[PDB]
Amino acid sequence: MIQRTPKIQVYSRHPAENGKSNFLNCYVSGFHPSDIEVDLLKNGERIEKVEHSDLSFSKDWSFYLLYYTEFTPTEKEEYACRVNHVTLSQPKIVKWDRDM
Repeated sequence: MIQRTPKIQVYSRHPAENGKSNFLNCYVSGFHPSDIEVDLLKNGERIEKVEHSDLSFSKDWSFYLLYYTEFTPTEKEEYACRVNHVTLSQPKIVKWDRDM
């Protein structure tokens, strides 16, 4: 058996073909087992509609998840990603730095 804690990155991207659009991204990388729970948060509340959830693996024991959706952030709002995994005794919350 092997288990590996996910690395978690939270960042925003504008698709170059539609630059007014903005996407909040949680990239959860290098984890095993693949069982996982991932949410985007707005002011601490789960965002129910997340339009993209893309799972892959490299080696049979290394999984990657890109969890992302369109958003419209204001300077006062706080966004984050919350991850639950067997390796994480408490849910891990990684805040969006709004300059990322």
